[PDB]
Amino acid sequence: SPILGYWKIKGLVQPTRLLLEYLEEKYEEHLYERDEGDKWRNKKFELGLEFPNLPYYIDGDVKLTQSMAIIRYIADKHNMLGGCPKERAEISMLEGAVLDIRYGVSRIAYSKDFETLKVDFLSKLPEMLKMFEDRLCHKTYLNGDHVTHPDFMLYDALDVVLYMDPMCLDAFPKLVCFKKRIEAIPQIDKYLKSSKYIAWPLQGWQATFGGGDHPP
Amino acid sequence: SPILGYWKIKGLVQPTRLLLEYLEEKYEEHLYERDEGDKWRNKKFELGLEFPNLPYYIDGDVKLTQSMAIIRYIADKHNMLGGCPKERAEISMLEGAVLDIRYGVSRIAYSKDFETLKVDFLSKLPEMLKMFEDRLCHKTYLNGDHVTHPDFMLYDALDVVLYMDPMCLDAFPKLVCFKKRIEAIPQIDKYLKSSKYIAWPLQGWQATFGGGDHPP
Repeated sequence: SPILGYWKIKGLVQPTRLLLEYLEEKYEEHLYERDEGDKWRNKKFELGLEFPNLPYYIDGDVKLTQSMAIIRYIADKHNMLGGCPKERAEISMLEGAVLDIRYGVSRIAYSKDFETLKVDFLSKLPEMLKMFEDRLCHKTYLNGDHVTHPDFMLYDALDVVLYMDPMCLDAFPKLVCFKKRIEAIPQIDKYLKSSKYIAWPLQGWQATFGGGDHPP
Repeated sequence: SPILGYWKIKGLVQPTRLLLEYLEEKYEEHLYERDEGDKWRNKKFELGLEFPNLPYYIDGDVKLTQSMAIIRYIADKHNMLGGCPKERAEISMLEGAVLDIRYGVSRIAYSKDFETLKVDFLSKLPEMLKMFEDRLCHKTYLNGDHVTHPDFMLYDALDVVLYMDPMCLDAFPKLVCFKKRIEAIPQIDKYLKSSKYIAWPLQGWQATFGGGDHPP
């Protein structure tokens, strides 16, 4: 059975978790507590990973690393990456555009001067969010009436930037609906209420923002 | 004839440029000089891109942005991303690990505190390069006997980390090789010697590392 290894935190894997519940696929999680970093440094080179790292996916003669390939994989198995070249780049482009947000957040999340940085960030956030609203205009999801993995990716971003600035989505009623809509999906809804859900932390614990054991 | 738009620097599009030249695929470039940041903002939105940004690829209403979605597209348009979930995900994992090196460079390159940050990057670098030296054991190119896009990514990364530290590869002669090998491919080699080759800068002209109009 599938194995998904990562820190007991949202981070770089949340989308993959949410995409997994959607496909109601069975998988076993391997999470590393805040103080268990040695446990990782021990097994790190004893898993058969050609590029050791976190997260890692292992479900047979396949042992992956890199949150994208891992997720791109889970989806590619259920033919969710696109039927033709063009479309597959459309979804890879959504993939990218979302990361510039989610990663844009972790560039300044561990910095001690996170407060001074967040300004320019949230200053440029509107423009980015705007593109998605446009994309979502006349679509149930980023790619149409069918849930694509970048959706859980965008969903993850949104939720993260709401903790940073809960007002950022007021200017975008559409993105707020999107989020609600995603949460509506039966599987998703059972996850967010299930005991496997990981509401916090967002980033690793040592992080200024989104770090720490309990939300601020 | 397709169009590739970007700054006249190696930056995020070098791999892609190689690939294109590798498949002798014809195309034209829209090169933005150092002092043309306006000309871009002038056309940023009059191109019909759903996520205005750089670099951009455009041909018959195939409008793309995000260096990864782009490169993968050219690759996919030639059946080079993989023949199945497993080999496709393997190629994505290579993508990831290569960026974890190429990007590592750029995130500490624009900092004014570069000269002391590179020190901690170069210390970690070995462990990263190593993984690639292994992958290249009993293989001609990553992922096999046939050239893939991640091979052009690692090549750019290599070429860039050698400027930062001329001796980073001495402990990995297998990479020094892989690099000469790529440069040996007739199309590639003919390119590097061509006028279309952008030798410098590596990053945005403003960058501390690999910036400036000419290399030091």
